[PDB]
Amino acid sequence: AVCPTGLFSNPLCCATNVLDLIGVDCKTPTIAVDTGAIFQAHCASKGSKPLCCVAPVADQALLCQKA
Amino acid sequence: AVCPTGLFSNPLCCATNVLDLIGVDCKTPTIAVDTGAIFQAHCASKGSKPLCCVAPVADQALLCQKA
Ligand SMILES: CCCCCCCS[C@@H]1O[C@H](CO)[C@@H](O)[C@H](O)[C@H]1O
Repeated sequence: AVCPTGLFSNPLCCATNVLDLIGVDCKTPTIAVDTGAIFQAHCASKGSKPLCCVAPVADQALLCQKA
Repeated sequence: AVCPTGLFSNPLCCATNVLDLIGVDCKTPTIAVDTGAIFQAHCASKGSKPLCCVAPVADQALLCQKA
């Protein structure tokens, strides 16, 4: 997968990050993200970072880890 | 690598985990853990899980993410 299983299992595209534990301005991908390269490329095309977060939906500030 | 870069970049072998945010009874690897398979096997040989943690030191309870 592109994220580990467990709490931090949801791939999101986030505008930025804080201390590799929080994602800021996070949105769900608009494609299936089958590989890490594709996840990174998809988010990058929107200016965002590919993070693995605790929720599968968009929000302004989330617990997220680096992919 | 076996851990992302950033704050949670330190591979440790931890006896257990809590909420994919805490590693419990963590120790540094005693061999080089240069691939995910080697990391997993090494930690498993001590009954432990391969976690990516915020410090490169043995510690009983610290911030760690799933690899
Ligand atoms: C938002 C929390 C960010 C976590 C940073 C962990 C860096 S690891 C460890 O953390 C100790 C506190 O538990 C600090 O006293 C010590 O200086 C630091 O090296």
